[PDB]
Amino acid sequence: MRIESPQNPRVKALAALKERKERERTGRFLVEGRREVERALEAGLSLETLLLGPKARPEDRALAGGAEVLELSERALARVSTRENPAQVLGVFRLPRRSLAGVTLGAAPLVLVLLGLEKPGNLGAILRAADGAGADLVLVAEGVDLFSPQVIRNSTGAVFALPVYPVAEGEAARFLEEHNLPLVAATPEGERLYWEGDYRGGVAFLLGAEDKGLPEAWKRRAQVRVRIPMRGRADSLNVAVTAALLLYEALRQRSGGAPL
Amino acid sequence: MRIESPQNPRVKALAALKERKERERTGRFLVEGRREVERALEAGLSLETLLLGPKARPEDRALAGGAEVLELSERALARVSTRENPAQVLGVFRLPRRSLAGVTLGAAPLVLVLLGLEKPGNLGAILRAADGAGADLVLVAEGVDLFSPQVIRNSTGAVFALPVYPVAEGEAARFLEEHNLPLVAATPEGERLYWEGDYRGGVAFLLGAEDKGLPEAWKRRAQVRVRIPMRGRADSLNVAVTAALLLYEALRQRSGGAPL
Ligand SMILES: CSC[C@H]1O[C@@H](n2cnc3c(N)ncnc32)[C@H](O)[C@@H]1O
Ligand SMILES: CSC[C@H]1O[C@@H](n2cnc3c(N)ncnc32)[C@H](O)[C@@H]1O
Ligand SMILES: [Cl-]
Ligand SMILES: [Cl-]
Ligand SMILES: [Cl-]
Ligand SMILES: [Cl-]
Ligand SMILES: [Cl-]
Repeated sequence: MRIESPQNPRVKALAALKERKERERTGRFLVEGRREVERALEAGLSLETLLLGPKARPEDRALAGGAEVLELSERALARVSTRENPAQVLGVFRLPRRSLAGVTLGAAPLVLVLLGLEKPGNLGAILRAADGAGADLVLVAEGVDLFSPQVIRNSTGAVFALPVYPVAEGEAARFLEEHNLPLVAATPEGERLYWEGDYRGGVAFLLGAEDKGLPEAWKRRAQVRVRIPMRGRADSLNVAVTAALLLYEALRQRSGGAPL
Repeated sequence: MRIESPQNPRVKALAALKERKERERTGRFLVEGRREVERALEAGLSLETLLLGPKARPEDRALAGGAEVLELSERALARVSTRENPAQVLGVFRLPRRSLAGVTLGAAPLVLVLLGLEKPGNLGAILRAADGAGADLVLVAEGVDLFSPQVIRNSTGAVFALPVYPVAEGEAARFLEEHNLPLVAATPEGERLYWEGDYRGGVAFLLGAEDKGLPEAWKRRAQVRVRIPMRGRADSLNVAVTAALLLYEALRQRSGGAPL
């Protein structure tokens, strides 16, 4: 009924999911935290195993929906957790099958295109901003991991309900072309202030990665290049901050505000 | 001169500066990174010792301005550095004697008031945005360390480029009153959208910390409470993201934009 040893074969296997290689091998991933488990369930992900720590609430067990439930000791729980302070509720979920083929957009979508691999921390924060501003689609680089403990924790589970898709650059470009999305490249030296863009119709914002920045080919194909002004001698802002600024400017305009 | 061994007593002394207690004891702090050293120098901070790694460039030596110059070996640099990949330019600066009493504001200041201690490394991010948006003053919590390797790195040196003062709540409240500054409280349930505030005149934005939010008395005292809309399931954004959105909304209005 209650797994006590951190050396239990079941506990070692659960702790193994901390590695992306193991998640890919098993086709499963661990969602740590009551709120994140709630979000995965509500997003429709399939719960395989519910994990309950010594201080779990009675309601937590009722989340199982017929999945296997495991009670863990503090020691066993600490082994499985990626937190300094382990959550009392965790769930092992099945990796989902999703693609862009199932995406349908309206006449004026709000789209974010994240090019390159971002520093850890940035994707989760971007996803939080996209959730807040109500982006209709987020494209990320192929091979970006949407199921790491890091992105689950840093997005506070926002990753699960958001329309976010890792896609190869060529297919991303074709998808945007096929849906006739105006591309707006965000770059520190862009010729237009970002407030002067018109985001009341469909827009796809293009953002580069913290180091290399936006690839020259993407900058050129965009119809507009916009900058966020920097009044100090700082070069650039963090990419997640930039994403939030762009998304909420679009929301301002869509809420009745005029472009500058 | 050249310092080769990690065991050289100067290297141990330089490495000791990683601790706040030692910075306080010596009246000195280390600034790592060419950009960060540039900002510290441009802020008028006193450079006592310039540190150059094996791959420093000729212009770096000319930053010294009469300060002692030490050429560190790779291994000596590794011990002094707080980074995985050490910077090639670092500087030991004198801790400045600053008081909020010496601050003078103009007719239309943009002020940020950060109440309570924040998570690492929210402050650094906030200061990057404040630098970018042209904030005139940032008030932070009483115990806050503005000279840690962490805040220097996370702010990319913006902590030097802005007036930032750690103050108790009472001192912040007195300062704001005596400058007769309109207080705008940012809170997820604020009665107005943040775009609806008028920030074309002097304004101080109030932001609370993650775990608490704003003290009720501060919220009540504010001229207006404003929300950033959240269109998804998440209730709140990260405090640093919120600060950037507020600051750049103020800049938008000061750049010709109208309140929504
Ligand atoms: C080099 S930082 C990574 C990306 O963030 C975006 N970014 C950072 N700062 C700004 C800025 N001031 N204006 C527009 N985009 C920015 C750009 O898309 C960049 O490629
Ligand atoms: C980090 S979440 C808590 C703090 O960030 C600010 N904050 C976070 N989200 C919002 C929001 N949607 N609207 C206004 N302020 C917010 C508020 O000032 C709060 O004190
Ligand atoms: Cl609850
Ligand atoms: Cl992340
Ligand atoms: Cl243009
Ligand atoms: Cl340079
Ligand atoms: Cl910080």
